[PDB]
Amino acid sequence: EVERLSLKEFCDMVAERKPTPGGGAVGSVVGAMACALAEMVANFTRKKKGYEDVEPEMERIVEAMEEARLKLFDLAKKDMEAFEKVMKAYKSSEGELQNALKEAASVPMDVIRVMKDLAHELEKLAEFGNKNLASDTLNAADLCHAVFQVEKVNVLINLKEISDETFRKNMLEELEEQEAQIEGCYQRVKKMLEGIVWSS
Amino acid sequence: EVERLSLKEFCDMVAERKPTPGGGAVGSVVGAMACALAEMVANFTRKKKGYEDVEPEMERIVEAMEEARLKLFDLAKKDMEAFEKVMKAYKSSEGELQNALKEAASVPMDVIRVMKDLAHELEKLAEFGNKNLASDTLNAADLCHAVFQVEKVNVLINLKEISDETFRKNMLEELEEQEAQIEGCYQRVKKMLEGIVW
Repeated sequence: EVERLSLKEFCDMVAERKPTPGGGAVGSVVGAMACALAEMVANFTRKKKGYEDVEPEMERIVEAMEEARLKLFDLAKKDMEAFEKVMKAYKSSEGELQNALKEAASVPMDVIRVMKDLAHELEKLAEFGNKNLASDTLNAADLCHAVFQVEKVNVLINLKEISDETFRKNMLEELEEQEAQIEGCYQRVKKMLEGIVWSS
Repeated sequence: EVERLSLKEFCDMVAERKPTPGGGAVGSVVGAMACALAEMVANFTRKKKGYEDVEPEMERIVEAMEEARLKLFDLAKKDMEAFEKVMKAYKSSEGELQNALKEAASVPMDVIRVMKDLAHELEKLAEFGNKNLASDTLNAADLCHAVFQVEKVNVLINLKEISDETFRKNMLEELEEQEAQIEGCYQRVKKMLEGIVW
């Protein structure tokens, strides 16, 4: 579905006077690209002398980043579907709407979980990955973090419409935790890698 | 060229054991998508009652965001070309290499300047744009900011290799200005829009 879109196409659609692909969707797509950088760094670390005792770990990441893209591309589709379903219920019962709102809120939540995974891998890559691609790792950390920010906003815009208090308190809780994991990894990756910007 | 690639394609290539599309290139693509959000918000503000006296301004942003994307997609291509040229010069003269390094460092610098433009528009949209699309504006700002961070790294990784001091002090100087303009807009956009979250 979504991956088969060209970059110009996907953009034009975001740009369009339609609400179909919104921020959340874009976030997933960005996340997917961030996973690709992590995959690149992992690839450039396997089959490399000096990094052979972390090769098991590198092939493991490659495989995870492959699977994360598939998830993220799926979550972009869901985000657009979820939005249709909510909008196509603003005028139906409060039973159906409340439930649609829940599903919709779950989508960015899920994107964030993938981001939590990406962050943890970027931490492993910062530390054990190929030193000459630190830039690409850092780049991926910066995008990772933004995606998290994007999706957090999308999680909260949805929550505020949901009347079920416990569902809100829960999701908010999960959000809080994913945030901490992601911030932590992010800051560590930045701290570990900031020097590449001046040291050759 | 680049825009005609599918999302799966572009990704697979980043992921691939090749250095052709690197962070810098991703950054541009991301920036392009961020520009598209800004466009979306602008579109959803024109032809809207209550916002008619900012319509001239909204159509102006739509146009600018359209042109930004063309720039960004070009800069993505350049980044890959600039990297090839640099690598295919590691082993040639220090004349050729130094010059290749400068060109290469200009690419993300240029992407940054686009981001600076994006930031300024996001400031306009946060203020005058359609209130129910604030989320999209904010999302774009966060991406904008990240792209700047992506590209700054790529500007500096190149500079550090460039022996020409004045070129370095200049670039660094520009970089700091663009950073400040981007930060300022960013913070302002956040400050103005953070409240939509509750």
